[PDB]
Amino acid sequence: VINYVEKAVNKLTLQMPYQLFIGGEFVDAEGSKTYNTINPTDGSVICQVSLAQVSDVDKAVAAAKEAFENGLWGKINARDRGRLLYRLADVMEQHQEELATIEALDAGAVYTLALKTHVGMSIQTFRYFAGWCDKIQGATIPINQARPNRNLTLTKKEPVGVCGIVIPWNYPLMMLSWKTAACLAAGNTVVIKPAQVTPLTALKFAELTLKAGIPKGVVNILPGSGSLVGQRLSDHPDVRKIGFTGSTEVGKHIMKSCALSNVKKVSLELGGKSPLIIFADCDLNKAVQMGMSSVFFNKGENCIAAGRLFVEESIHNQFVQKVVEEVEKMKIGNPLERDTNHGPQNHEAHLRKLVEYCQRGVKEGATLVCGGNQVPRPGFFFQPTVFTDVEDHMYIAKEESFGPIMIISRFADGDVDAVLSRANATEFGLASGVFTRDINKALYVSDKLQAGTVFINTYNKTDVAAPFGGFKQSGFGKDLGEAALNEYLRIKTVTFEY
Amino acid sequence: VINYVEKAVNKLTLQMPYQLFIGGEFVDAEGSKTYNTINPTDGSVICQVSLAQVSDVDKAVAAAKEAFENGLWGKINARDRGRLLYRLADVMEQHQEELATIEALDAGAVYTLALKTHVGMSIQTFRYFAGWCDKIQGATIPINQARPNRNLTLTKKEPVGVCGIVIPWNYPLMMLSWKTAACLAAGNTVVIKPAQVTPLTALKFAELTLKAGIPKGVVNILPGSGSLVGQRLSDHPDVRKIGFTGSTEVGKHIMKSCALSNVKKVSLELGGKSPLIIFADCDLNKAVQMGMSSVFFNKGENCIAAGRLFVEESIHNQFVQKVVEEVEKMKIGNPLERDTNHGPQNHEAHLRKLVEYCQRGVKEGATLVCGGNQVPRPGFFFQPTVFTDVEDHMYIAKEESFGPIMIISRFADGDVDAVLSRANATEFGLASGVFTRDINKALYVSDKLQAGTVFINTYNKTDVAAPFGGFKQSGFGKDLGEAALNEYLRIKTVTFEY
Amino acid sequence: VINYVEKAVNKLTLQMPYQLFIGGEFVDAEGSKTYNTINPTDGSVICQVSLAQVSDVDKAVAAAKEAFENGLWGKINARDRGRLLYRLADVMEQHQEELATIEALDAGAVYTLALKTHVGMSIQTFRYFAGWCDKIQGATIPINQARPNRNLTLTKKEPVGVCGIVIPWNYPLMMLSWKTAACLAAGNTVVIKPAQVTPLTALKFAELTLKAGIPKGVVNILPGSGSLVGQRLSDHPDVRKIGFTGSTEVGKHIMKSCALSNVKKVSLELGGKSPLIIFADCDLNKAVQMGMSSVFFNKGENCIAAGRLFVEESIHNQFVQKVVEEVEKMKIGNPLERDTNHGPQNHEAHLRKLVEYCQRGVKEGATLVCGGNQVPRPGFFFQPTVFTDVEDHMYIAKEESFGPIMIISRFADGDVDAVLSRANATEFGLASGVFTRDINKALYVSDKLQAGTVFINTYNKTDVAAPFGGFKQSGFGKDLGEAALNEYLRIKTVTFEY
Amino acid sequence: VINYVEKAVNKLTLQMPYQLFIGGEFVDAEGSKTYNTINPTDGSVICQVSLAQVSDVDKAVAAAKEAFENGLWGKINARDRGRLLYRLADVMEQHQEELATIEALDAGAVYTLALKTHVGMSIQTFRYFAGWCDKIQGATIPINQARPNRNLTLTKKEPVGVCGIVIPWNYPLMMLSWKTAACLAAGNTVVIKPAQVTPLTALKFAELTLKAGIPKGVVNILPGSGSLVGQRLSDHPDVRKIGFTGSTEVGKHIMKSCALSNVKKVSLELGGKSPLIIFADCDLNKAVQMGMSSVFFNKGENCIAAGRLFVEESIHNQFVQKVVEEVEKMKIGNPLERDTNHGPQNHEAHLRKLVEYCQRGVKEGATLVCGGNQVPRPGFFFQPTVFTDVEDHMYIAKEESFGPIMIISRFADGDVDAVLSRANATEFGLASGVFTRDINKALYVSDKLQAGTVFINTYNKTDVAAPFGGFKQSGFGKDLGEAALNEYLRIKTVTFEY
Repeated sequence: VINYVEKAVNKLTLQMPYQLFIGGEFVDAEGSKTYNTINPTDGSVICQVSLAQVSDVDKAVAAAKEAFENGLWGKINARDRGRLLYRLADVMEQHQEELATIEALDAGAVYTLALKTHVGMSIQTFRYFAGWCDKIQGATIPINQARPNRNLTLTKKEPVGVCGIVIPWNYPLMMLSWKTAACLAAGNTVVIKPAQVTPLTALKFAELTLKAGIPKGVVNILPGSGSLVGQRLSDHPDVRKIGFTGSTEVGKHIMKSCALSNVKKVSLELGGKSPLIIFADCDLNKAVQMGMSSVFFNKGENCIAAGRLFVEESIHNQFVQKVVEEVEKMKIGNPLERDTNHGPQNHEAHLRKLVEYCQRGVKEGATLVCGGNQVPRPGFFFQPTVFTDVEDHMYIAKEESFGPIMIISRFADGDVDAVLSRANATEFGLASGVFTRDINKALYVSDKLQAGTVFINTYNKTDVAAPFGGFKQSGFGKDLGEAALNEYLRIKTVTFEY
Repeated sequence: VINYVEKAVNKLTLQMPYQLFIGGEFVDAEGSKTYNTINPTDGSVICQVSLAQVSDVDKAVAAAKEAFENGLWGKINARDRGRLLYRLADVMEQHQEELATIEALDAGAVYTLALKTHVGMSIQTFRYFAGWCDKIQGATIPINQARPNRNLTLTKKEPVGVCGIVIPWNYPLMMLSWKTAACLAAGNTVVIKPAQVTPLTALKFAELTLKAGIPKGVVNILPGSGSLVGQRLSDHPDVRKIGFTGSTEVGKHIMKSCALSNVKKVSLELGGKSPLIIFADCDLNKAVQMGMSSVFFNKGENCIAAGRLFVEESIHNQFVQKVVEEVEKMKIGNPLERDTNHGPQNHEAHLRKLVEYCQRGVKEGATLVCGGNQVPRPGFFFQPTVFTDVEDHMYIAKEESFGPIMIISRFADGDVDAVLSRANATEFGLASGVFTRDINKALYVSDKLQAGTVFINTYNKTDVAAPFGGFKQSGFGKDLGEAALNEYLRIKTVTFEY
Repeated sequence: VINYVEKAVNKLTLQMPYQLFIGGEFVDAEGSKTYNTINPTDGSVICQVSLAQVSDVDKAVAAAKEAFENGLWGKINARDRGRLLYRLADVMEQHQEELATIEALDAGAVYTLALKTHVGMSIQTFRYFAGWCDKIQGATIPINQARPNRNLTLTKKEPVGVCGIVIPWNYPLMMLSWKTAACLAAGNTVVIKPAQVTPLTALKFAELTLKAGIPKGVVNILPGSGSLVGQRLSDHPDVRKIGFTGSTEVGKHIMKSCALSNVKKVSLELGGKSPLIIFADCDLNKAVQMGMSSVFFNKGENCIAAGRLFVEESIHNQFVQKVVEEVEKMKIGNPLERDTNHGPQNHEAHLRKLVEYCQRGVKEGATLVCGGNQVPRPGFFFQPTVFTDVEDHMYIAKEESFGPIMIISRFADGDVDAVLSRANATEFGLASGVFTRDINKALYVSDKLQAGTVFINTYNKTDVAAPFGGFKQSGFGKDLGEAALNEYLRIKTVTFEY
Repeated sequence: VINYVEKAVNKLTLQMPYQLFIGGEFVDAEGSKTYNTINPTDGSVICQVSLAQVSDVDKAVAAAKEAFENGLWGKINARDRGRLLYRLADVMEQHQEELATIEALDAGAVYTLALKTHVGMSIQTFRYFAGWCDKIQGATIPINQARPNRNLTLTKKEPVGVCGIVIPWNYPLMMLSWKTAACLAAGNTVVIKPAQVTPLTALKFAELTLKAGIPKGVVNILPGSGSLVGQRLSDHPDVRKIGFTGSTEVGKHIMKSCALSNVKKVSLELGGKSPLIIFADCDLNKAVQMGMSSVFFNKGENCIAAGRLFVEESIHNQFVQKVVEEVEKMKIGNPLERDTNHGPQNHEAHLRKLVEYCQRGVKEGATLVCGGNQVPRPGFFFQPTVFTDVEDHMYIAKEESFGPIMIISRFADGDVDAVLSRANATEFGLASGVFTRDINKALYVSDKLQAGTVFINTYNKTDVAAPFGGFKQSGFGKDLGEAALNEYLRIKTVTFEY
């Protein structure tokens, strides 16, 4: 029997676990320490959540180690591992409205969006990777023969072992699902650190692993302080791989701790300042719709959000006019209300940063066209924002906002290489986009953009089958697609002489 | 005109460059600083070699950056990049005797072995990867369609950019070739740091890149201090990937430096304590020949050398007797002499470490069966050595010697899981081996060994098509095979809506 | 509402469709023509089944064409095609006892075996291939660039279109599932011809496609005459691929008809005379168990059944003695009885051939150790049979029996190449096996056997992930594994200049 | 010494073998039967060439069988097979002017084109496939385990054995090279049937295989009658695969003969009626240049030649005007004249067909804009021809000309699906093209075109890495790219229990 926080909302009765999840059971942290998780729609405390301590991290790693080395997970067929992951996806689907409601409460995700994306894509992710389990294959290799004898060389793809994964707060369940599904599909066991500010869907997910019959200890979840849990996971002698998505400075530290302990494998996704280049020969009304999506989707809390729009001189003014017309139609409100287009920001500290960000944009001389302020209502709502006259040297041309702030620069009619240079000036390299009807411009621009993803006449079109990861200081390693599996596998070469 | 050290030796005239190689030219280091490279056959100074300074590292990176961003290498077809690498292999082949002679002088490699292995495998490496250039392919991926519109998603494999590679002293040209060939085949440019004690074949190789028409700046070579050059490469903001083979502590530091600078990609190969398990049902005379080679090949200076032999009780004494008989037949001497089959150790400090290693072995209670001492002749020759009665807690059971020291433990007749546990009780995981005629034992043992390579009824059977790399604290990433390319490529996802 | 033949049997109420299945509905054949399907346990008529006419074949092809060109199947996402195929597998699982009972009645499959293998593997097949749908990927290829312009070349994997598949009678549902799952996973639509003698599980399967929500016309099933339906499918101008498993002479005709109509693609699996080589150093009791299985599994109605056993001289007599002891323990009986382990042969005409086969074996001088005759009881039961003193020139050493007839030859101690030559002296090449504890012999023999599958220390170990198909006159093309998909896809190369 | 026909021409002394090439030697056919090969520039007899008889075909197959089963080719490492194929490419390059001259003489190939394409691409082909030899890899597959036992399942890629390949007359050496390189790279041996009308570069190639050190019998070449040699190869019990490029009716027969003999594997490329769709938003002058090349390249003797041009209504008349202007500038003449743009047709009978083809086009109502006749001058020259007012029901809208005949239809301004329907209304499916600056049209059209290759804003852009083959009645199987290898390999599944 699990302890829950019960809540009647959205025509459901939510039952929310709030404790650490270690070895198939929900347990208090050492000293029964807790912290408050805050609802961004009104600033209220949702509930108290267990605050994982170093001893709890050790317990979680030990449970994952045992599950991997001696438990059922390490013994069953790849095909049967796949069956369990497909069952997990089914259980998630059965609980989809509840999960989407929890995400609306915990992260401010608009419910309709949380259903379709935060939860919907999570279910797709588990189903996709479940299909990979019995399709992960090694090789047989035609090596030179040690005549008069013969040789056979093969490779075996094997799991890496116990993994630690650190999940950001922008799409809590979805980002958890991306990493967890690939990790588990490859035969590993895992200790998951959800963001301090967004523990709840991870903990509901933990309960669903029980319902799906995932062996105890395969999944362990440790809400609490990022510095505490992330550091101990990265230092731990029994952890063999860390997957991290978060801030550049924390990621650098994570990688350093991986090095200095046991040279564990690491993948890093460290956000971006992603350019979207909009040419005068695009479909303009479509460019307005997709340009707005590129920035405002999920209240801008989106690692691949377009952090700069470069718009060709001849359509610039009309583009901005149309964006403003459409921004005015956005319905700001409670994420549980069906007419809501734009939900609150995730947490208060982030709201405060967005306010300071726009103050600085104005200070340094950009033109504030609309927004830039906290919406006058309870909770942590921020007005969709449009800046123009942004120059390359400006802070807002360089720094990632992680909010609903469209940052527009002009470029001269016909100036392809020049605008590419400005778009590529960043040390980030996560995503990018180009809008043009011209096939030659589209293909050339996609070649030249220094980013892990290039969108052409679309934006935010991720897919569980399409690898996602950054270049340069956005990190390395892929989530999603076949490529994600390689981060969670090791290759053993076996060479016979006969 | 290039400055050479000229030497008439081994029926040829050596012409050895001795300077830094930057942007297609041989140049003195800052301040014309140099150091002596020493011949391990007689302790003599071969010549003075340029000692790279920080400003020289920066010049080399700048040359590699320019070659990659603006030079011919980044413009030519993949097929034509292949042609240049195949031409390079041809040039190396035309100079095979010269290269093998330089390796014999600089590293103490027995000339006949250097010709077949150090040089022969290097030529195979370049030819193999040359063939990959126009066969590196991305994907087209069946993503969900944004109906009523359509989507196309593809991936492009692109070069990572400027790479830094740090090469160990065990097989100087060969380890250089492993990394450089995969790096260049993927379309990157490179700055190479050969071991301080073994610069000469790297510098001759550099000259050969001119003969082959590799564009200026694609290959840059910086002999000197490992701390200086390796540190600056790992710190440098324009370097995007480091490939490192060397000691665990240096490797950990390299990875830390990659993290704290610009989160550049890193691969590590950090040596091993590789177990070889010899069952009573093996072919015993063959086990003696292969077991000896597993330890003594290339005077033990071999990252995959068997660092422990576990020998089944019932054959142990006969195995040791046969080894001793064969060790006595070994011809120790000048590596240029055709009868020689055991060359000198690479450098004096390493010889002194081997002497101390065997002293510790004796002090802690292992039985010194034969060897253990410096051979009383000029140079740095060490006796092929056999220890028995080695227990798991012993220093020599845990520490990598990197010398010709066979370290034998018994295991009980019929035990399999017990000996596997002992074999796996290292934090290393580079290689391993098993000798048995029993198919069931062979397959089970290969499954259970926690190592990147498992040899069955052979040892030291590497092949340019077969990936090589470690698990656990031996590091991560592969050299050789198709898999090596992935360390030197990035994947760009391009997603269209139409 | 669907017309059923209802039967109370095996503690179930079977509801069996008996009509053609065209465009999502069960319909009578032209002129309401029918034929009788026969229960091999007692020779009784189970029911009348529709007898497809040429006009019915055309209707089925027209339905499949419309479903492919204009229906939902050609429009939905690959991932959603996968979902439908998973759902189909789930529906099959929900009906597993009913399907297995139908197969016992129609094919004489022992119920316990039909549940685990005939039906169980069919469910695995659909789940496996469902997982492939969104993981079928094309390439991006680094072609030479038409400078000063650029080129992009990609490939797109596309469905082939309307396929005809002809299914044998030995494992009716299972063989249907092998081909249908790969065909549908690749996005094609299909017209299925089940063997005239085994229509019933195919027709129940058709009903289950309705339950699973497979769009109308995607699956069409035409029971009746093989010559009529097979010929028209192979002749039809709108069919683009035929997949055929059956007799050599029928297969050759099918391929000829594919050629002379519209050069439609074809795959063929034409049976085997598969050798099993048993060495004196094998585990003898295990060799007896697996050698028994190799011949007697599914009453020998198994395309990969071992059609010759070569047994090393020194163990031959003991092997035969042990086989006879095990054969004597086999319980022959009604497939629905739980203690039955040998069911009746599939149909009367086959039983007659088996009788003639053993008459000829005796005529030509083989030693009949046991069996060789129809069991005195109603239905079409054949006594498990063992022949020894079989010489290479004999009919029974060359011709496939497809029945429970073990055909044993000796080979001299220490011969390996000699026995291989004899094992390879067939024009068939479907499967083979070797029993030995010697790793060197196992690997050498597996290299040298001229067969599409080689079993080592096992037999009959098929798996939905492991490709199955023959060499030489056994045909070409694979069922199962990733490889099977290639038979049902085409590759389009798209090359841009920009 | 080899017997040569010697000719002083093009600054060279050509030495042309003219005999059958069997088991490494040039030999007369049975009865010393010969036929004349004719120079299309002047109608003169070049020389007499051996006329292969059935006994000669059997001798060739026997030599290939011995070379495969017992000779060095089947024993050497894959890497060393690669080295030999690279060496062959080097030898071809050393003889490139001689080969191009022979092709000018025998096929009427314009010398400058023969150097760059006919010979140049042949050299690229051998170098490309040489690189594949040691990169052809099988798989290790995670099958369900027979607990408490374990299973290992792997695949081996193996050669198919003796192959027969039938080569067309349009690019004699190049088409030979496409097939032969992939065949040999996969480890097979081959009997090659060059077109009766174009034997000479095949026979010179045979001599070059001697110079390259290809083992005797690996390559055999049988000039003579296509019906005789092709029929016997397709019937032969020791041939395991036929690769055929040629006419539909002959291809159908070849496939029938493969079926009725030993169900040998077959690939077919049977020509095309390839549509090129030119939209008004294309770059018009470039469309004229590329549209002309799509038809007139290699005097139209090109299986992927655009056989219909659909030109959008608003640009049709200007397009036609520009084409006529450029056609008038084409230099028609001797292939050895360095300013020749348009050489003679391959042989007289083809010239006569082209004359009749154009008479039929005019008779049925198409408008002859220019050309349509033999050029009055010695040899077999045909005028570059342009037809307009071509309607979908016309013979010239359906039949492949294989000559320099541009066949133009208008399509309606702003229409896309209607023109696609018309372009797809052939039973051929080899190639296709689209010219448009609109990325959306380009991507949609490339999806919808029912052809094996789609060119976008280019034409005739084949590449040795890019697979080439048809759909529908154009055949099946690919030449070029990794995909070509699969036609020449078989897959063996090996499954162990341990």
